[PDB]
Amino acid sequence: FKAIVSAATLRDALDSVSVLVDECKIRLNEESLSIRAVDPANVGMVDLTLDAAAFESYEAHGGVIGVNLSRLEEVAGMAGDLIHLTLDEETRKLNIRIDGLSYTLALIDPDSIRQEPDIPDLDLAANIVLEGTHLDRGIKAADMVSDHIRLRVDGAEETFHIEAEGDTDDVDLSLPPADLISIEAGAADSLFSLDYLKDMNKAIPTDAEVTVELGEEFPVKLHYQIAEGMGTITYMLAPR
Amino acid sequence: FKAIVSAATLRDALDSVSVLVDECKIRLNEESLSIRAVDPANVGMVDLTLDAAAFESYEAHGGVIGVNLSRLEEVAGMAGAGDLIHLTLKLNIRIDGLSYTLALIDPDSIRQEPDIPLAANIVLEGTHLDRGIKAADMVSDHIRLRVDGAEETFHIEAEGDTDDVDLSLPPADLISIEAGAADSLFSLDYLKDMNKAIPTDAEVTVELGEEFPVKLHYQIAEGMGTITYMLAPR
Amino acid sequence: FKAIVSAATLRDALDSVSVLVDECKIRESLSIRAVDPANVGMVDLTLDAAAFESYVIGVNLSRLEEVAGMALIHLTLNIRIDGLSYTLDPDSPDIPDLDLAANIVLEGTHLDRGIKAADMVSDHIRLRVDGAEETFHIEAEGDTDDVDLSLPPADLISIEAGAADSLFSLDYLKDMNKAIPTDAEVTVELGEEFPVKLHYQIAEGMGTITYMLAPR
Ligand code: NA
Ligand code: NA
Ligand code: NA
Ligand code: NA
Ligand code: NA
Ligand code: NA
Ligand code: NA
Ligand code: NA
Ligand code: NA
Repeated sequence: FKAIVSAATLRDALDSVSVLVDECKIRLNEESLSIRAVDPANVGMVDLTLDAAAFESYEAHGGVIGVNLSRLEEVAGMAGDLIHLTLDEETRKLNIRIDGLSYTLALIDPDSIRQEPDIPDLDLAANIVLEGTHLDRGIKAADMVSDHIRLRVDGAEETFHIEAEGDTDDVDLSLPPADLISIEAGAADSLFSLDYLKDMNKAIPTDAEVTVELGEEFPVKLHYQIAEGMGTITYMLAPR
Repeated sequence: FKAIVSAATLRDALDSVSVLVDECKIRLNEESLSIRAVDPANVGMVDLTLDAAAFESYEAHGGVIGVNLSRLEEVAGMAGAGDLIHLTLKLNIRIDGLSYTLALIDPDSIRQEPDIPLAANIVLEGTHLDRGIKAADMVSDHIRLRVDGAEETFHIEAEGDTDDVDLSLPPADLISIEAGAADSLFSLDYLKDMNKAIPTDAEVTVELGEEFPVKLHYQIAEGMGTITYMLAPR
Repeated sequence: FKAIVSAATLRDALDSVSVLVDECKIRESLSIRAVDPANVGMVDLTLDAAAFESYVIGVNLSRLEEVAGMALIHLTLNIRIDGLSYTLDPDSPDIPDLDLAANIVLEGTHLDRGIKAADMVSDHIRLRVDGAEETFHIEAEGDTDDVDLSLPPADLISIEAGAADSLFSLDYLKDMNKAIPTDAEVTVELGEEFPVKLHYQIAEGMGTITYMLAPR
């Protein structure tokens, strides 16, 4: 495995996974690098695919490696620098080089890291595409009154609602179609742990458009792209 | 009660009160919105007047409501300073597509509102009160405000154990002064926190005496609100 | 005494010493020399008259800093910065001359960078020269991971590449580095299990600071 990737690219990519886990398996496939992981509680799941085209250079033959993702993140943080990634299959180390700086990261046996989850294909009733700013905002407001967040469609009005109910205060971010990028307004109303949804949203880069798949008392999925399109990230969040 | 007001106004308005108390009565008046409070130690008092002309729209009709200030503040915090906040009487607060329902409080459940009841008068640029307060704090938790009449000169000063400090503001560094005898000692932390609430460029009027409370006055909302603080002497 | 000094020049001055001790002795020029409670780190600051617009006491150093942050500072302890008047016993080290085998001149950024990377893996930092390749390394070794900022000639200001490889407390090197201005050129003298010295200038080359740090 050997690759050369832009600093912002890799940091956006590892940021998504690091929201849920501190160690992960990276699949080093011939035409993309991917990571999929579930958290310990089985409440959140992430699926990253970063196409070969996102790299300035990418060469991989199908291996899998196990990494301390918090260390590897800290390292990628030292970098518009390029980050050079080279695996030593012999010593089981990943060399990361950024200019003259060379960091040798000892791999972890993948068999020792949480089994990769299957993110189930769902046919949830509603689909909402919107600017990430709205999800930031609604999550900030909700956090004021509760640690639970409700995502709800008004199917008639084609309006997406991010809301929460506290002991006496309530909040409601109402997003009719003029504040959306698109909506299929099927029946949808689910409640989630706010903190998970907020950490997730925090990894989404600030100008990204987010796709939300939402039903009634089911998990929510969120999809977005990074690397000008050549990477895609999907989160899935179980309802509470 | 129905009012629409700019974010930066309401924030400036609530900040002055928040400095001193966590809840307050807001008197909803026909021509103006007003709050007055005193802290629990009964040492600092604030009096805010928010006139109609500060609200884009403002209709009120004599009521009064009790409010948890921290929360209403955090809510207003959510707007673009440019954004309008819609207030409608629980109090409903809407900002762009965001609506918040804030449960009032029994006004009778709150500390009685004070009324704010001097030889020198000093108008200066808030920036000198910042500096003066910051310097003084390095050396002490008591801060002395003193006029040197002859010299028509305002001093913000403090005496260490080891060290002292003195910010001397003669006429050139003042907006104007009526330099009556005045020399009075205060809790620096009360003055500092009050100061913290004053906007960066506001002009501040200080009334000062000899062993007497100090008052500070300044304007918000480009002129349509007025805030008075009074702080008891030591 | 009486002086009139640039705020930014006097802050960079006092910073280099403040980093090592909370209190100190001030003495053609101004100077301070102190070594830290553990006798491990030392500083020798020298400010030339020309660093001063106009130009032995024993100062409380963290307070002088706090006052200088209110800012030309007039020094007459009595301090004045515009309208601001602040009123604030020396009996209350030998930096050896070494001919350390190596001498490296480099941009400050590099040393920042090497220390930040080393810190992710250890609280010990290694400074090493590769004589052959005239390449300065800043490196660390962890429980399982390693880092090496390798700085060949192309990435240096100068190098006299003697044999040298010494190990140090990263926290003290990191504190020292804190006070060094962001675009300073730093000269390092280095040998084989010996103290390191760092030299840099302030006040436009009007001021010179030396640090020395004992090895581990
Ligand atoms: Na669907
Ligand atoms: Na919360
Ligand atoms: Na919480
Ligand atoms: Na008067
Ligand atoms: Na103080
Ligand atoms: Na204090
Ligand atoms: Na030498
Ligand atoms: Na460390
Ligand atoms: Na450490």
